Amino acid sequence: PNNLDSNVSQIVLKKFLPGFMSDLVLAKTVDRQLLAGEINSSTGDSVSFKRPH
Amino acid sequence: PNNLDSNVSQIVLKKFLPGFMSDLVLAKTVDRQLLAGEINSSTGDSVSFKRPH
Repeated sequence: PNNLDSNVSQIVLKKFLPGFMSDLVLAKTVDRQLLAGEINSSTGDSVSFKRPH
Repeated sequence: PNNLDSNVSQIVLKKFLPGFMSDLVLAKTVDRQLLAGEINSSTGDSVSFKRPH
């Protein structure tokens, strides 16, 4: 008839479980290089590229 | 006929023109040294000088 429950604490470990996460195909497969750093504070709202002849 | 104007962009150079300006002659000539440093935290918001007898 030993009652030891007050000798110990109730721990919550410092660890997290994995979440649900979307796949992100479209972001990783469209071209990201052309548009990088091209809109800035000299440019204004938008910006344009040249169609080939 | 050629049409070239989507090749180029409408640029605003980084430079400013001159503005107009105005002269400050009253400030220079009124009395300066007599009221200098006189209104401070020990004084509250006003101070006084003596009329002659």
